[PDB]
Amino acid sequence: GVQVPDVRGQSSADAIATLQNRGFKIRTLQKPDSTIPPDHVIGTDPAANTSVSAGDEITVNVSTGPEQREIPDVSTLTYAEAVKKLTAAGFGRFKQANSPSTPELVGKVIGTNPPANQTSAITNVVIIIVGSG
Repeated sequence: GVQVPDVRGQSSADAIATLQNRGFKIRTLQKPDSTIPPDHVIGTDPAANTSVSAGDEITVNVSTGPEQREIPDVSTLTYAEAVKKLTAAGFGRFKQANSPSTPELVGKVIGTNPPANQTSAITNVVIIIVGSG
């Protein structure tokens, strides 16, 4: 068998060249990772140092950086509802802000920071802006 080289950390291009030089076929998967930078390799399947048949396909897990999610719209909800919905989307760190609104939005969410539909790391604090006035 041919040993799968350990390409964790290598750029996707460099890792793929290394694997190709050993005769492997390649498929890539793009996955979040908290410690390998974007476009660098997390690991392979089959894993580094495994012995496999010459020419076998190796799956190369390529980092897209830390996990990110799209911020859901939570406008006109209560703060409590907004926290539940943001939590369901993967976020967990929240702060409240006040900003002037029309009477019927007073006490309701008028937006977030980062704003709705923006992609954000799930480690980021999401400010939930509530109408005041």
